[PDB]
Amino acid sequence: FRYMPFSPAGTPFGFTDRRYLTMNEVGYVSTVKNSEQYSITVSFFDVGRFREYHFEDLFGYDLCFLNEKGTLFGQSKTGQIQYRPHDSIHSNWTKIIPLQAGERITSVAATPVRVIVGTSLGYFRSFNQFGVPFAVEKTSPIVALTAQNYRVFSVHYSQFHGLSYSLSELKRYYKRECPLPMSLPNDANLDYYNFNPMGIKSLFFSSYGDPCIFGSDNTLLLLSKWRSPEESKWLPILDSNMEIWKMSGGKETTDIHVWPLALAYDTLNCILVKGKHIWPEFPLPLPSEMEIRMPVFVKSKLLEENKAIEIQIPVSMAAEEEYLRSKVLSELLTDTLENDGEMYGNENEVLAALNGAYDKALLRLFASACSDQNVEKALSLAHELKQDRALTAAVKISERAELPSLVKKINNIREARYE
Amino acid sequence: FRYMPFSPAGTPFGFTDRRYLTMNEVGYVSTVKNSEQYSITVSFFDVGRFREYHFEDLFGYDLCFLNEKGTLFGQSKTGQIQYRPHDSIHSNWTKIIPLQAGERITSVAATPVRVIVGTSLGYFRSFNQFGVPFAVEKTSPIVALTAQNYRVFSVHYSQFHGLSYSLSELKRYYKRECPLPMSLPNINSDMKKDANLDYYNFNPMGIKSLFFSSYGDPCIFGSDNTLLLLSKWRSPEESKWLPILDSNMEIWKMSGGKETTDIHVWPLALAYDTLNCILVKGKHIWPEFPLPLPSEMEIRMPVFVKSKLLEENKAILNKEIQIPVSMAAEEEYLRSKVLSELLTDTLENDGEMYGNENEVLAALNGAYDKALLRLFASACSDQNVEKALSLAHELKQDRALTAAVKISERAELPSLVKKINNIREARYEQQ
Amino acid sequence: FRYMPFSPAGTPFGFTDRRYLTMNEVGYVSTVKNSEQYSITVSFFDVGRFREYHFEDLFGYDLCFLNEKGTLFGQSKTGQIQYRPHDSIHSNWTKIIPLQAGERITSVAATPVRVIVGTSLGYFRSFNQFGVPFAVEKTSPIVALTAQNYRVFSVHYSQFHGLSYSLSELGTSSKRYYKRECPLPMSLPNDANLDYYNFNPMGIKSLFFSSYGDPCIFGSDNTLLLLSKWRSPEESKWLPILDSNMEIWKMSGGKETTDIHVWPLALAYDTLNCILVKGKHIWPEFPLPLPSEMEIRMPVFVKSKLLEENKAIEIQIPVSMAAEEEYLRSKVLSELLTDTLENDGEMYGNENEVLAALNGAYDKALLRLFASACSDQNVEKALSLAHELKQDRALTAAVKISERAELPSLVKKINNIREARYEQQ
Repeated sequence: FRYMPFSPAGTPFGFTDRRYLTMNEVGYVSTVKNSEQYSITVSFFDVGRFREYHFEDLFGYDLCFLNEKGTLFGQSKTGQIQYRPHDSIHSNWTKIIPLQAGERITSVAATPVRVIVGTSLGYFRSFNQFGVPFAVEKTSPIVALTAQNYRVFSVHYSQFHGLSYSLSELKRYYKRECPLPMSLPNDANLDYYNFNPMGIKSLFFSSYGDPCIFGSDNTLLLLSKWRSPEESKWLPILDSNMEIWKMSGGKETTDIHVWPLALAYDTLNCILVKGKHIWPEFPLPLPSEMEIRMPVFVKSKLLEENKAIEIQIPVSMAAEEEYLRSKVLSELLTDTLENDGEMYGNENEVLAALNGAYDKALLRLFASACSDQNVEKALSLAHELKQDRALTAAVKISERAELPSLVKKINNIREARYE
Repeated sequence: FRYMPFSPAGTPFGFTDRRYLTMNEVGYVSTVKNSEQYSITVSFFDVGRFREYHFEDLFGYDLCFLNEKGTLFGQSKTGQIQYRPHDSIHSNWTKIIPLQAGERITSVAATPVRVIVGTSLGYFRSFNQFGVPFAVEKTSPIVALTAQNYRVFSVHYSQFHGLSYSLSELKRYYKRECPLPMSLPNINSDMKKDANLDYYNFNPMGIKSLFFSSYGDPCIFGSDNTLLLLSKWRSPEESKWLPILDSNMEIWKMSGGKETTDIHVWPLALAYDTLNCILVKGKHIWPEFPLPLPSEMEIRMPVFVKSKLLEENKAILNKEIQIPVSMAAEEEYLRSKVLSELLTDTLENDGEMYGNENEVLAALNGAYDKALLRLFASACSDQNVEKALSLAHELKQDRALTAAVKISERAELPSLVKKINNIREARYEQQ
Repeated sequence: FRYMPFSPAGTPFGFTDRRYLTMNEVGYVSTVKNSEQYSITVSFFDVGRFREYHFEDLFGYDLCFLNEKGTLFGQSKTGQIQYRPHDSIHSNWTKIIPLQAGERITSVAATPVRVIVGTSLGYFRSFNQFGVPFAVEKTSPIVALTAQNYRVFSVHYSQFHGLSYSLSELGTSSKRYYKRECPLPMSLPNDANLDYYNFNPMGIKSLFFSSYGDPCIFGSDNTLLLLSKWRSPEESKWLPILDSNMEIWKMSGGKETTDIHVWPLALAYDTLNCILVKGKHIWPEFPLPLPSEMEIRMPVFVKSKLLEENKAIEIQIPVSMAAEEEYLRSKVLSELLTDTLENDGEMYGNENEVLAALNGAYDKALLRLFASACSDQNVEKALSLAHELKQDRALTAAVKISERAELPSLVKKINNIREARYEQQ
């Protein structure tokens, strides 16, 4: 098995002389073949805060990581890394990572306080933002790295360890090489899978500090309850293939692809790649937005319904999605608030609006249940309502449906909830 | 590797037109090929309590789970499931599970409060008993599922994840994809010429069945025909898998020390210390129509050496395999030790469930002390003082310590008597 | 994949008639082909405390474990084990481990209260020191075992489970299970040494607890791994603390030798007790030379850079470059010793002084690094190094170095650290 140098949202050269070293919400880094050298260009999306620049690479950096404070570069074969702070007030530094025969740097990342290097032999080397060595650990061979502030999210693979992930903050490991439930891959894109065998398109922390990964199955995975070792769970919160299928009107397209950049609360910042290649090429299009959706849609049922004719989605199928999505986001946001506090200023209102949408979707499900003479299923749905005003609304729907026992029982719920 | 639809104690079609979808202590579900459709029959062992029924299957359900409240059916390719309550007062419901290209349902299970679906892509979908979605999780590819009340026991396999299991209660995960110490089948040249090859094509993992015991402890039964039980699962750091029944070994002892290849065990459930099963006779290891009457196999710890058992059962006969009391006591001590720990944990956490647990536990701890005393007597009979004293420290009841003293006196070991009395004095004082 | 009987620092027969069953800090056990039987010799390094003895082996023991209380022997095919207490007051006992067809005993170990057996089918069988069966468990196949006092360090492997380890402490009056089959970040192997890799497929040369009770392993990559913070489940980490290949390369003057090899016996604080094997074989042979010593070194050096520096100037290492290794090594050892003291207390009588001297070497290395930072007018990098200083007198010296380097802002900021720490007392 060959360990290849990984960087978030990086693209292959292909048949061109240029490619993207890395991409995210901050910007993107490109390198161009220039004879015996390379031409690196660091670009940003917010031109008001940052100033795009260029320089010549004499080493051939194939590793890169970009944040709001600086840019980190690495050469997987020689072991040379270089950190370049955005503000020239702070000076650049270059270091050489010790490598045994056959050992390659597989992934690098950087925070305002840490610089991290992982190798194919499972060496984990950390530094501060100035290049001072702080630790040298032995882990399962690292294949992917991301970091946000003090949190570090690593992915490991070996034929003797399997596919795992680790999550650490400043040292403390919430997760130590726990199994990672990401799907692995099974053509014009042959160049990509030689470039990224794992098929990890990108990985990152969300805007609220939750670990996310986006693999070859084009599904956004989010780790919930990562603060609770026994309550942790990976959530599929966006099947990008399905949503595109619904956008395109139910046709099997092979010209639209998603390239993940970041997750902002409920919206995936991405690049819509159009063509035969699944990876974006120069020039880079304008960043798009894709709202997350729980994988509760059935393609077959969607085909049955949409025979007469965007794909139209049934109220109950849509109510289930909105119910689950609100439930998921509510738990995450509540955890973030109770542990890390308000971060952007509107969380209490966002959470409030969230619990409202949670109840509306449930009532839609409650109505269909009553509309199907299903008494027991309706009562079960009633118990899942949060606000007392929602239980009140449930009674009104229950009265119109000629279900007296339901009305009593829902009122009995109000009796218990009063206490 | 092909992910195949799994169901507890399910059997393959083979070259016949009928098979069992699933089996347990409640009953068994069979399906028969009927032209372009299937004929499903749900049968029960307690004919007084439940009503056997039939219906025609137009979808081709290859997944099934059976409990005391209802029956769950699943179609691995279309993603269609159907829950059928035993009492017609409660209505049936059918749902279609979202499936990606190539994704198959690999296992389903149901409790009075939960309905669970697992797929080959590692999607884990849970519902209430009425079909209301509660959660959608991503895990390692699921190959087997079982559930009891709010607890869920899943088995996972991938060539990139290995063989693992999870234990959860609804949310909380006592165990998250921890290694599962279960043997996998060995499909070599002899197995490819074997008559039971159809079973391992139908169930690659060789998991014959898995279930929670009557006291709520996770059990699994694989191709090595050994019942495995997860002890101390409530304490994440103290958990351990216990081989509590080598069915190959026990049949070997029943048969008088001979290697039979015509008797096979088909696991249904575990009730305290007794494995509810079907004794299959023939060349096939899976039960066939008509289904024989359920048997009962008592659990035994695998601590015996086949050669040693032969020597002893030869000496006894010239003076089933007969086992010397002192030798058998080692197995009896360990089995009682194991069952006592399990039951004590069950009581302290979940209380009496059937009403007699405290009496069962009392009788259990009694057999525990008796076996220890037999080992203690053998130690004393060999002038092994240190070994005898070590056994004494493992005694539970104070009256057992007293009996140990008499054995020490009859064996004329006075120093032993003093130390054993100091144990009683020390334990008396600690109260 | 073939499971093979493992014992710590055990060697293969090769083309000779003798080999070592196991070697550790206590002594070594050897077996010699004696016609149709074997001649086992149990030897000790402390000839004053223990008594070397011999006996004839009619069973063909290929498994062995030696501690301060007794010697454990095992036959992987018949399943026969025998525990031999060093003090003849306690009688020997022999047991036969139940084995299915093809099942082999893969590893054994012993504590003062337990005798442990692991098999290739993943069976785990324990006994007390007198032969009373205590447990029969099913685990991931155990391939290596070591023990110190009441602590047990196991290694597991299967093609369906991967490479893992477990750490437990079952004492006289307390149970504690620190690690249960967590992933083990050890490297696996990929000729004259062919006899050894058929003898030890995993390539685990040896594994053991350090003299202070920390788990160590030494694999085919000849790098000593040490488990730090193993008492804290969320803080645990494996540390590469000795690349023996790298250190030999530095001893030999930067040349790639293929005739000098390390055979690990134990870890004493900061020193690896080992046998320096010279020749084509990587394993020691009879008769055994005198044990050597190898001081641990953090793998933070680049071969190319070391050569350039030693040409511009054994390999000579610049003070500013060597300080990084010394800083990290002291940092690592300090954390370990601090953990050991707070939990298990003083063990040998000099620990409080060792720790003090350790924190002193820690501060010196930082100050030398701090000087280099000042020497490059790098204020922020220098200030960051200052925050890592322990002693207030070290902060005082840092000010002095900051003054001499004409970095006034640095002097001001470092004083604020001293000021803040003064009130926070």
